[PDB]
Amino acid sequence: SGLVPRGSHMDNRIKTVVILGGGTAGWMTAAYLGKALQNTVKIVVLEAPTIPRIGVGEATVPNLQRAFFDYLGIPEEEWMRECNASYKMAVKFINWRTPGEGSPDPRTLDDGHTDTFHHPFGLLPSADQIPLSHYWAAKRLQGETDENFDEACFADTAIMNAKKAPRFLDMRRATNYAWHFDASKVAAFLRNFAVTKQAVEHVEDEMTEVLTDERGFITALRTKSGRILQGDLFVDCSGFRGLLINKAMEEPFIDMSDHLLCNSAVATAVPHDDEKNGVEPYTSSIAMEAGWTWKIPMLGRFGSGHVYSDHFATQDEATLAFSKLWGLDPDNTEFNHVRFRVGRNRRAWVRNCVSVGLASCFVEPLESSGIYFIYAAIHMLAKHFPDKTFDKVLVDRFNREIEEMFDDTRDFLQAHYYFSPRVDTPFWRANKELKLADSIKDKVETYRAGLPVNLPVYYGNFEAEFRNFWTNGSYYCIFAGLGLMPRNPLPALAYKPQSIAEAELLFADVKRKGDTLVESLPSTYDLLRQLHGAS
Amino acid sequence: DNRIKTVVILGGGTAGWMTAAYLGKALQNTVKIVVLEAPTIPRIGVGEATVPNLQRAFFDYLGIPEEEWMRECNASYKMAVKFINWRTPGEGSPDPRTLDDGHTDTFHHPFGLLPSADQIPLSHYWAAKRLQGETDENFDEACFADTAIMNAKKAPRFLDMRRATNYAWHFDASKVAAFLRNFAVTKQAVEHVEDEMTEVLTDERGFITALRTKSGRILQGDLFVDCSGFRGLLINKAMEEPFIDMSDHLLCNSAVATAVPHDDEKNGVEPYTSSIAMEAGWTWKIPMLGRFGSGHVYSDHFATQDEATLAFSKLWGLDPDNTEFNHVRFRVGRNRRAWVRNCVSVGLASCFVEPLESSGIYFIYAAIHMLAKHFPDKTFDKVLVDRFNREIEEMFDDTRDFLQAHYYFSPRVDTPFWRANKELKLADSIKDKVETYRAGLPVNLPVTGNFEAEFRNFWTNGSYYCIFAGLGLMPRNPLPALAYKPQSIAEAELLFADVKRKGDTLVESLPSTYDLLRQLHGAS
Ligand SMILES: Cc1cc2nc3c(=O)[nH]c(=O)nc-3n(C[C@H](O)[C@H](O)[C@H](O)COP(=O)(O)OP(=O)(O)OC[C@H]3O[C@@H](n4cnc5c(N)ncnc54)[C@H](O)[C@@H]3O)c2cc1C
Ligand SMILES: Nc1ncnc2c1ncn2[C@@H]1O[C@H](COP(=O)(O)O)[C@@H](O)[C@H]1O
Repeated sequence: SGLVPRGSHMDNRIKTVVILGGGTAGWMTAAYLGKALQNTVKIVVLEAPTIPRIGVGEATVPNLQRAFFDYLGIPEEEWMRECNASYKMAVKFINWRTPGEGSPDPRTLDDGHTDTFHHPFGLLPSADQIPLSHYWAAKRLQGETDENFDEACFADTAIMNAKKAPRFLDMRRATNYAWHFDASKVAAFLRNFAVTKQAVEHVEDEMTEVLTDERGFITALRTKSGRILQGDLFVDCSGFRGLLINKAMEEPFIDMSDHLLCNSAVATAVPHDDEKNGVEPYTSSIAMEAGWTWKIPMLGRFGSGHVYSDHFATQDEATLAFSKLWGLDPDNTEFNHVRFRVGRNRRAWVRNCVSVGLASCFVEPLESSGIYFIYAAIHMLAKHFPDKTFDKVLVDRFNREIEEMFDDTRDFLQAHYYFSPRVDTPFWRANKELKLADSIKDKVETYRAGLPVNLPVYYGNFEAEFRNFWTNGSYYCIFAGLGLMPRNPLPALAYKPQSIAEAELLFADVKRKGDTLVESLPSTYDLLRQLHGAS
Repeated sequence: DNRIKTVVILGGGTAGWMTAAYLGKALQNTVKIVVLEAPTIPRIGVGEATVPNLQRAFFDYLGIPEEEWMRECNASYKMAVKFINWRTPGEGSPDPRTLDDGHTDTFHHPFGLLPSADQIPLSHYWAAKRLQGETDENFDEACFADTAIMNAKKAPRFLDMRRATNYAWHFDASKVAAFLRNFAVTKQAVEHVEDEMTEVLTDERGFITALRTKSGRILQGDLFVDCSGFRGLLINKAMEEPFIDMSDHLLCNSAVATAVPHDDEKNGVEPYTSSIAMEAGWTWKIPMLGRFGSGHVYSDHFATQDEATLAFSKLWGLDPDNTEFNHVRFRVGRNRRAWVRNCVSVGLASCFVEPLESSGIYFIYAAIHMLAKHFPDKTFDKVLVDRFNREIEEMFDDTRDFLQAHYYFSPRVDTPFWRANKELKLADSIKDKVETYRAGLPVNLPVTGNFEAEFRNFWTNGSYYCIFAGLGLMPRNPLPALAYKPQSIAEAELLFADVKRKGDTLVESLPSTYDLLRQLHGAS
């Protein structure tokens, strides 16, 4: 019945981790595992210079510093300075409610206001344990305000309208934000960090064969040059082709193109006159006839790309509309054309093969969840990091975290499409026939009764976030943005005169703060120039 | 105006007056609240224990400072449940038996937060050493300063009333009910009707419209809260909502209880609830100034009332016939639905488990919190009702499963009761958590209001380690990540030394619980 200590070592650890791929997923994995495993494991990154990375992935969500760069011990300003980073206070939705061609300029709604709505990262304040969203919704439904949700509930909206920064020049925080950054530069930065600070071995070669033992565990990757890179654990960061998880380990990908329709992008970088126009401290999502277009500003240039369904537009149609949007020469612009899959691996980790980044789960880039899926998956791999016994429970629990995180974001993205009121194109009409997951259906039913959807709540904190990342405030942004309202106000508010009065002060606070900050904050342009030392 | 105009609460006691006080506060004089409570004078001296969120989730909403309510119900401090003789055979004793290693058969379930190193809780660094042969120390002693404090009977606050540790409360239930009744009536304009309900009036849609009283008064209402206790006069009897008997999860179904005068001068006051294993259940000890509440919780399938009574008496050396005993037969389980139509059940009327981890009051204020969140209008939106019910089910089943683990993993085989616990099917949720635990992974890492979210997964990693590791269930192997983390292991060694030192530092400088209570209660 007594505890029996396990033998005097006998070392049963993983000795070598091989990472296939040198995109952001590859080098993020290499940097983080390098930090996590304290020089007890050899880490090798195998990447083919000859096979281009996806060349996109430039907007983020606000937990990137807390969940990833903080673990590496890299302060915010330091990495920002190496990847021409900028500030993202929101995704701003343009022309999602009105029909017609793609235009960067908002059309006019029937109410006279521009067809824009923001999804900011600011926390919503509460009165009497009820978020400001609900007091707004009550007023809107009771015919007591005409005001838009984003305008009433976040000072951030005013700040973004004026293109001011989320920090003062003394670098005091004015609001919550996430980042824009140059994806190529981030990767190079993390590669240099991994190689020079975390002892990672960088092999520049192309995998041509995955070698397995009799039990079907990977033992090595054979390369075109004739190398055999032996390893105990393999991380598939090969991108969409999923060379280890899908091809060698034969793990099915779960196609969820019945949930979300976009599957293609045409992308480019657009030089930009920041002196003239300033810099928008937000990502724009510009609705198109057969999808949408991102705009991701940084100093000197904006990343842009038209995400579309190739069932509803050809590459040429897409490229034409994308080119017209910015006045690009279609014969003279350098376009990156990509096909993406939508869904997840049945299991993200099988045998000794862990998928991370585009080789694992993906939804379209509309709320910038790709990089988030990488560092969340990496965090979870470190937490469930195996030895050579590969305990099936570690594997299972990792897989369950990936599933939950994926499902949580998929729900949120489904909300963007299924409640669009556009019916002008086959694409917008097909988004009203989506296969809706039970869990988003349940959330909509909760929202429609006037109740909060996932009220908000430190590593225990940020990691729990992965299972329920998109909170009440974000759901209000998108539902209320698109025009979906509760059937009626939250009934409890009808009994709470004092609480309603309290929220009136919160509403007045949003106005006052917005006004103060628009006056006092620097332009995004001026703050970037200070930060990056271009002045 | 489709709002609720009148809420009628059937029953007083803690459930009724907690509901009245909180809804009084929540509804801002926009609703008439009535409590219908049978005179039933003879309220005794019933010790009850709680969990740490009582102040933040309940009294803070009412605007009542901790010390104010404590001074009105002879409250004391609970830093843990201490489990005595849960691992060794024989008759009850207040004194712990010796395990084979020479340690007392004691283990604590404190409310302290476990520190972490490198995003890994201390529990896991302890488990690794324990499994690897490198420490003989018990989890509670290694990982909580609180254990040293409780062993010395020191208080969770300094005399200046600054905090040393997390804690919950002991209190006299009758007195808290009186305090709350006075608050509800005098400050929140609740009406106290002292009468017996004789009839529940319902319409053809099965909605309650009024309660008729013995005096002849008809109490019309729009929403009815059933705080009538185990009889569930509204939810079960009038609405015919079925009760789900969960005696296939937990065997205890009865209690015999008394209040025991205590010599605080001689013995000090323990800042914890004791859970003292018996042949056919367990006995609680809930100290307050001058007396401890005590109750033998038992299965009447394994002991008769008389047998339990005698064993209870023997435990404390009481004269059976010269002792005032309260006997109760419990209902263990929950309603199929807590809220049906315009009837919301709260307290024993809704759900119940034995007080092994002090769940009773928690289920009340969680339900109240959720009713005010989901508070309806006269349309009774079925979504509001459904979401309430979901919260209740999940909160209840979660606690029921935590409790089942206390019994399922006891190594005792000495009596039919202790063998019978291991013949029950282990709940699915605990099967899952045990599997997670046995791989060396954390179980429900803590998140720190959405102290609201606390209700859905209330018991966190520290609490599962306390019960599993306390009873002798260990992980199969250390967390594998630890073998790759020499620097983190070194960091955790500093944390273990930190715990030992807090223990010594605090034990030296804290007041006795007795001395702190005498100051708090203004004894002279
Ligand atoms: C259009 C689009 C827009 C997106 N926008 C965003 C956004 O705004 N925000 C966000 O957070 N995420 C976004 N994402 C997701 C994001 O791009 C990715 O998560 C991120 O770039 C990581 O990609 P990856 O490293 O998994 O794959 P890739 O960049 O495809 O890299 C794969 C690597 O595998 C290597 N490889 C392949 N085969 C071999 C072989 N045989 N031998 C050796 N090496 C090999 C390749 O050479 C390459 O180095 C977007 C995705 C798409 C498609
Ligand atoms: N028929 C009744 N009329 C009024 N109050 C009642 C009735 N039955 C029980 N109660 C009350 O419900 C509360 C809880 O009851 P119990 O838990 O059975 O002591 C007490 O305040 C009882 O007096």
